[PDB]
Amino acid sequence: QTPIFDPTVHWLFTTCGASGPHGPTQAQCNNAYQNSNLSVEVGSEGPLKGIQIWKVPATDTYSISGYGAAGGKGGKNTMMRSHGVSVLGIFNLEKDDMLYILVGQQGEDACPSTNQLIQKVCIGENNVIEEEIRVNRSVHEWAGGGGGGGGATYVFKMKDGVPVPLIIAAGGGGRAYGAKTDTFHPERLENNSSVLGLNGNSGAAGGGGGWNDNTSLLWAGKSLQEGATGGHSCPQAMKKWGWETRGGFGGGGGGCSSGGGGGGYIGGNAASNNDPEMDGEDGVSFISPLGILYTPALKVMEGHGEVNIKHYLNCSHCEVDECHMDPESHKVICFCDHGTVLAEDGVSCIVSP
Repeated sequence: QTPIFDPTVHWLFTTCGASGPHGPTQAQCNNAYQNSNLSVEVGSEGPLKGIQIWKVPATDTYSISGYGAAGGKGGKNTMMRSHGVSVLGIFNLEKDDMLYILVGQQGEDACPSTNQLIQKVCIGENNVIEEEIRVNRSVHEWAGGGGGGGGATYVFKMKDGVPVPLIIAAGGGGRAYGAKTDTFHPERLENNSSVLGLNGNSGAAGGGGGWNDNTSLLWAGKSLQEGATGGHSCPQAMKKWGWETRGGFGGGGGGCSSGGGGGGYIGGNAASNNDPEMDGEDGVSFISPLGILYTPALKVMEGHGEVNIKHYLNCSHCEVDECHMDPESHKVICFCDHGTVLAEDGVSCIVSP
């Protein structure tokens, strides 16, 4: 269809079959991308633990669609999880640059559970937690039942020892034990790199992980540069009956009786107290001014999350492809052939001297 670059070229970075707070292994990703056009190295160690590493084969324009993961379900099965946010932008990728793609994974669900007492709470036979809510208007002892927030997807590269974020798609927040929202949190999108990507507010439930921060709370979702491993349940949930509902990989915040905050460039706020009806807030996404925003941040991801990097060249006079991209003004020239630049007059591409 297109003479120059073929828009059928697409790599699909998935969770490699993995789910919960721990990132994919090398063996999982080798089976996942078995006989595909995609080949990656998964980090076993450091902040790169669970992060897939893909090399750009040649300097060319590729559109990166990141899909952050959905939050976990709470102690109420009727309540729908907050679906993960996607960011579609068209970027110029440089030869030999290693792109680090962390696919954010769905947050762990609270109900059903293998524990006897907790399973009665999950089927609604035993509302011992509602009994505590009645006397205190908050949960202090019977903590648990909030699903951990969904982990965000971080797609970046390394340049001169500095990680440069390209596409970060936010994860949706987990549902509380007393999950009572009918409206999910509007898709949050950043496009300015000067805005520090810190974690979300963490109270009793853990807030989402950001780009870079220092997580002190065991239940709070860790940032990208801390490995972005999803935070644990609140200490009371872990103590009482061991109800561990961690956030998903990619900065998923941990669940208490309140829902965990979803990951992002900036993490999503979880509840300030252990209010069992405070559902976790979604994270903030990101897109670098290095690329052209194809479409605003959109909730599309139902569960585990993913990334699709494809060749899409969006030109008003050639919309799927069939044009070249001038990186400096971030403008596409639909006339430019091999070894030509547009004329300085605004008239057609002449042979570049």
